[PDB]
Amino acid sequence: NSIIDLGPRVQSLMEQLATTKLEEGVKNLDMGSVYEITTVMVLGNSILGFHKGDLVKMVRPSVSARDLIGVGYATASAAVVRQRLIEHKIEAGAELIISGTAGGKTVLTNHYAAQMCAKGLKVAVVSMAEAERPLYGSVLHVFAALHLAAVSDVDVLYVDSLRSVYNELGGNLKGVSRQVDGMLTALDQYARAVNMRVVFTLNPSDDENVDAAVRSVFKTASASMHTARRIKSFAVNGTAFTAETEIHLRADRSNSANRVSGDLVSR
Amino acid sequence: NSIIDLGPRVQSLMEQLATTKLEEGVKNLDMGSVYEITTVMVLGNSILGFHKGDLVKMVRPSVSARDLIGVGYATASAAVVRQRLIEHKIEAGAELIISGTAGGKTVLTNHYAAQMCAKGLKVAVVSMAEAERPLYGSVLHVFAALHLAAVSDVDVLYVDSLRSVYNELGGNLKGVSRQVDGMLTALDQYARAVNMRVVFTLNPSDDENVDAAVRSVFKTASASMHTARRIKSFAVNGTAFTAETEIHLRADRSNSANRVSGDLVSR
Amino acid sequence: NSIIDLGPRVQSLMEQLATTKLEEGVKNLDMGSVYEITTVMVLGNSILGFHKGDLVKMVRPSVSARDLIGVGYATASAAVVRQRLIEHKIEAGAELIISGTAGGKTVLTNHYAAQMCAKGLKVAVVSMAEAERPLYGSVLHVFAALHLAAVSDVDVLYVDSLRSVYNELGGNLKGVSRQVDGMLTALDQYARAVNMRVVFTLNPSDDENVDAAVRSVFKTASASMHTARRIKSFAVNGTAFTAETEIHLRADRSNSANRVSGDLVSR
Amino acid sequence: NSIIDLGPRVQSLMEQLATTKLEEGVKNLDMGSVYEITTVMVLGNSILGFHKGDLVKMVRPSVSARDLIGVGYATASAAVVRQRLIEHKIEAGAELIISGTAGGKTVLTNHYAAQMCAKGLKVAVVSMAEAERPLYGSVLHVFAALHLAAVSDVDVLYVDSLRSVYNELGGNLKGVSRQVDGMLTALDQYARAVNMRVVFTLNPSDDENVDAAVRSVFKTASASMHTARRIKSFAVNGTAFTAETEIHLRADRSNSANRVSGDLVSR
Amino acid sequence: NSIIDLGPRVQSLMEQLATTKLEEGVKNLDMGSVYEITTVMVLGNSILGFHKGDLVKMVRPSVSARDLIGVGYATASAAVVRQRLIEHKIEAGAELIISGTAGGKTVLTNHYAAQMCAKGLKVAVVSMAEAERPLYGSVLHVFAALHLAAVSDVDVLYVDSLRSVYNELGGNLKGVSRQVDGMLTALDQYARAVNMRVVFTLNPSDDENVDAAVRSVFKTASASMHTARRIKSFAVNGTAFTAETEIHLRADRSNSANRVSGDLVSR
Amino acid sequence: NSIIDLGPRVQSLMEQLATTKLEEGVKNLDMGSVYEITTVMVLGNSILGFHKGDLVKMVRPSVSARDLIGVGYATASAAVVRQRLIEHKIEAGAELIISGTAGGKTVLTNHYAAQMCAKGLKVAVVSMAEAERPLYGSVLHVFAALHLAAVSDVDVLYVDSLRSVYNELGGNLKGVSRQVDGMLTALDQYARAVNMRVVFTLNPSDDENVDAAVRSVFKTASASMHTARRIKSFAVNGTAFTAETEIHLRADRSNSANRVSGDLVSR
Repeated sequence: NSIIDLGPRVQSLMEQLATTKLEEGVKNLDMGSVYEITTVMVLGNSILGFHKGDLVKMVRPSVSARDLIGVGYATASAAVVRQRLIEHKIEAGAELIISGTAGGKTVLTNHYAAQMCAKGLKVAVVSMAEAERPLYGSVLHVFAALHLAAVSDVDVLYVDSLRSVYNELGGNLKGVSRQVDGMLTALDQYARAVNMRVVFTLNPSDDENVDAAVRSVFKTASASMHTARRIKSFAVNGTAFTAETEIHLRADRSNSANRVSGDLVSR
Repeated sequence: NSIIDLGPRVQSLMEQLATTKLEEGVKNLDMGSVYEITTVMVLGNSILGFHKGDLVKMVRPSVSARDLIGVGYATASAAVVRQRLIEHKIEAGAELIISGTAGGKTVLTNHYAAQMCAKGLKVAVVSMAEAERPLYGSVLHVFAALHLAAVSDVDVLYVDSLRSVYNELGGNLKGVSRQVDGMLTALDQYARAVNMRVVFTLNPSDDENVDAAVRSVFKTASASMHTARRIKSFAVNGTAFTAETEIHLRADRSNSANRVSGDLVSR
Repeated sequence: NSIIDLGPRVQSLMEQLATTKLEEGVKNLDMGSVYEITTVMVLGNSILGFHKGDLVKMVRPSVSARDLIGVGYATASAAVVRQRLIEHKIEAGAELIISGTAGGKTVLTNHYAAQMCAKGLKVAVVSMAEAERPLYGSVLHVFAALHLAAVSDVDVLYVDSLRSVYNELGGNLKGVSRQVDGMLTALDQYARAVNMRVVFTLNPSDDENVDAAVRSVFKTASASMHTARRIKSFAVNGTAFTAETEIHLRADRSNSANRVSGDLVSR
Repeated sequence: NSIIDLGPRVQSLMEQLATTKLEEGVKNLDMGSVYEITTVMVLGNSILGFHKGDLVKMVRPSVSARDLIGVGYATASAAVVRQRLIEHKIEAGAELIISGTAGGKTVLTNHYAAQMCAKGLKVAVVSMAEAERPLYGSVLHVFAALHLAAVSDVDVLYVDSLRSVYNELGGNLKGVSRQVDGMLTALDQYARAVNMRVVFTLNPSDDENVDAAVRSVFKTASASMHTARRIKSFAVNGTAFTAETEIHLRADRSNSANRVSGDLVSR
Repeated sequence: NSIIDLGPRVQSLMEQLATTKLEEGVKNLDMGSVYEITTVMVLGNSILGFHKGDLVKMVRPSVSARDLIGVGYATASAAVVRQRLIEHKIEAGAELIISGTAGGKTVLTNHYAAQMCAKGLKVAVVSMAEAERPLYGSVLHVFAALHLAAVSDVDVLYVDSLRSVYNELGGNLKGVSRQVDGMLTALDQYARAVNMRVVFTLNPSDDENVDAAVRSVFKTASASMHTARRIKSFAVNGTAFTAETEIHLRADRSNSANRVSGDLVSR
Repeated sequence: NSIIDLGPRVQSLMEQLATTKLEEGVKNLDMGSVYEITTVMVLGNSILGFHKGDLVKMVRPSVSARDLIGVGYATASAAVVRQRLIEHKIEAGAELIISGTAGGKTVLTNHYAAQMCAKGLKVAVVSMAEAERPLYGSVLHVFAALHLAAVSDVDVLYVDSLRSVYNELGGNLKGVSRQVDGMLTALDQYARAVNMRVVFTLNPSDDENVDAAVRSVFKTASASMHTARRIKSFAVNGTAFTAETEIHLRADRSNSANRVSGDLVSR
């Protein structure tokens, strides 16, 4: 068992999606057939639909897709079940790992990814909106990665990070918090509909007050997502790391301190 | 007797409304035939009309719909009368439940909805613009929910919340208060025309000064709507709640303090 | 003799004007044939003309209607004379009733309207841009109400209020005062051309400094219109009211204090 | 001999110019044939030309008229000479009468117009951008007045006022002073080309600091125009007036104080 | 020998360029055939090319002209050599004469132009963006004048002034300094390519802090152009003038004080 | 061996790219055939592709190129390997030379370019966004130069400077840092894909706080690029220079002080 990098698959799909006629649709793709899922997202005022593993079609409705849908959603077949999540007692939904001046969000993601892979889960990782990463990290890249993972034999998906999406929704401008709330709620709703555990990461480094943005996004994520994790402290001792974290679980409303340490895992 | 959740019906209608030709119209719908009501709303510069339970058509008039209509209205036959509202002495119109840092607007909504259901009224609830809720809560979702309840056998409708509409009208930007006034008035005028009691909720949590926004929206709602209720204090004691509230009744201009307590009712 | 509510007639005309082809014109209307009047108004860069009681047509001129006309005017045959205004010695032109934190502009309007009706004048009232009022109060609604009254047997018309028009012209933003001046002058010019007495009301409640906006609009109205009335104080004693007012008469340039009291008249 | 009011002639021309096909041209007009003059003006990015007394045509050039022309000019035959200006030793060019909080610009205009009429000159007056005046006072209204006076037997033209043009050019916003400079230079250049004396008036009453705007526009007009006159003080004693004025003559660069008094002349 | 005024030639070319089909081109012009030069400039997102003395054509490229070219340039055969500049040891390039509150930029320009004319050079002057000057002074007028002087037997060109271009590039707004830098570099690059000495003048009189704008434009011009001259002091004694100036020479990086006096030369 | 100036080749390509039909493509170019590389960039919402040495075609996809790609990339055959970089142990990737008030970025670039040329590498230099340089320095000019150097026999490329790109991405406005991050990452990713060493230079001289902009861009470049070099001090002693520099190496995370001195090398 090993961790799958979904990055190149998103990159090749984006090349195929660079058509002048997406309204006609792009057929004969091989996105995946393990699960029957339909991903419907809003791009501007238009709707972009990912139908199973074969079709991707854009529609321009008479009324804006913003008024119609808002952000996006998933519809799954009644047969869709990720058995390995049940066996290892991992609940479907989205999780957020947020950090500020302390950092260590990528180090923690790699730690949790390797931990799940060692446990027996089929783990996928997609790197975006960060240095040394080819994917820019737009809302399209997030929904394309979510869909590619959903229709595939992927139990846990790691999206590192939402930096570009946060910027796209005006997060670095201080109407803004509503759009971030909407995105976070849609991502948790998606991971539930698709029966997958999605872990998203964010470091609002482009913001004026980085730690104040962390505190507000953490409060938002605490209500909108299954799990919200804030890195308070982070330090590296050669090949090992240690991080002082604050975790919120929506289920029991609890806010507890958790110390997480381990070795540096490469990606 | 039980409370009806209109959310899934709004969601299915939005899927049907995702057409490239809304100018041609979407026929053979089954929105309801209890009351002959036509809902006319403005979407940008265009008009969206909900004709009885069968048709939904968009028109793009030569002059902007903003200059023509403004927000939206309802037209009905002289036979549109809700007998249960007369029997239980409940006046038609819109009501607002507003809260700030105290919260408890959803808990109060569920309390009043269960109270009306126990009284013998046909109660419908629609959830939107909040965490864990599928509906985004756009102006379209509010008018679609209003129309579905209007043409159906619904005496009282609860819309929780107007958070997205408030944001859409620039409420979180500080010309703004005029658009909020216009919406609130149109919502009361609608409920009177349709002869239904509609209860709207709002928590301006996306605003910079949340409690200052509550005080100004409460003053606006006091004139624009039949009743305006402000939650001053709210606390939960296990399975029970207690809320210190301020209520304004437009009929006698009175502003009185009201203590409301009960058990936590799920949705 | 009784007061005519022009509101429903404006509402039905707006429904007929919701066409995709206003350039072709909307014929066979029955707006009125007592006086041969043509109302020309500017809507954006386009011209909207109300020809007698039969036609309403939109033209999109090569040069903007803003440069061509500005706001709007009325053209009438030499036979347009309202005999009842001569008999009761009432001069044609527009008058403004402005109030701030004191309020009572609607109460004063109803008082003066009932006073004119009792005198023997054919009085019409149009309610817009206010709570419990179906008409939004756009510039179109103002010009439609003016035209409907002008072509009919109406001696005095009351427009309560100009709140939406004031907002539309950027009055609540602080180039703005020029557009308000232009509107006020056009309305006085219209009433004189049409030989009708028109009484407009305004409460800049959407403004940051409401009483400072009242003082500046009152100074503008003092030059732009026949009469300008400012409510300084207003109080209700059961079924009776009393208001301390400041009135400006353009004819003698005089600014005098006037106490006006009476009973509460419903609309 | 009497003063001509050009206002109604500008108003009727604007009605004729309200065509959907100004690119095709509006022929068979009777603007005037005393002098062969062509007026070229810029309206947005388009060019509007007034050819003698017969044609008015709009052209939409490939490059913006702002880059091509800027504001506007006049072309005339070598025979354009106003003999009465030579006989009474009056030089061609534009003159500005500016006032602030002191007022009296209209009273002074009427005083100078009556003085020129009594001298033996053919005087024309156009009232615009002010209370009790039908013309809005756009750049179109100014150029149409200039052209009607130029092609006709008019020695001196009084334009009261440039309030709307000043506002149109962003004068009440504080790039702005360049557009005001450009207009003032174009108006003096026009009057010289057409061999007519044109007197313009301005009161920047829509400006935040009215007297500071007067001081800067007066400094600009001192260089851009033949003469610039600033009203420092103004008072009315029954039927008589007295004004303390500051006049700048471009010819000798001199800035001198001038006391002007007389009787109130109606328009 | 005498100084040539290029103003009327630029004015007549602009009249010929007022076509609806500049994409087709304006042929059979007689701009000049002394030197084979092509002037390419950017107008918005479009390209305007002046080909030798015969053609002027506009192209609308698929990608913006801003990304493609930036400002504008000149292409010429190496046979473009102005022998009189070699004989009188004058280097090709652009020169800036900048003044603030002191003034005297026009007086200095006329002084230097008469000095060069007396030396034996073919001198041309173009007056724009100033009072009593028909040319508005847009970027088009600057490039048209440069091209008309470049293809003709002109050794030294004087462009008084760049006031409108400075305003057009947002110079009077405080991204702005980059556009001014780009223009100044393109103008020096042009003069070098065309092998002509061009002297530009500027007085940022439309700026809030005129002398602070002079200091920053002088620093920019010191790097961007061959020579930058700042008028520190200026006074007129009847028919004579004296100016205290600061000159920067790019060649030796030196910044020295220079006193320049002479008689007032008319234009 | 000598240094190649790619500037004129970029200039000629831009002239060929000034077509109205870039969607049809511009064929039969001779950009280079040493390496099979395709450069894909985003221009607004459109995609501009440089296919090997023959084609350049623009596509306007249904969804924005911003959501699809973001900035731009390079695709190459497995045979794309620059043997001289292996022989001289030089790693592929982008490097940044940043300076503020100290200057000397061009002097250092010329020093390093001559040093690499003397070593035996095929060195190319492209001058843009600076005084005395014909290329404006847009994102198009950067990618055109990148592609032209990529498909050719060029081991090391010097791009002096990114001043215009920094301005284009809103770098001089204080959402901005995300776009600068994205560009810097894309350029490093490009250089790695194309297997070339690219050295970029930047002096944020158009910024309000130049040295504060240097400190933040240096921190960004430290993560986004292979190497980041900051000029702390710089002085010229006749024909020799000396610069106190701070260098960051991404490989070992180290931040060390480096003194670099040499002779002034012309370009």
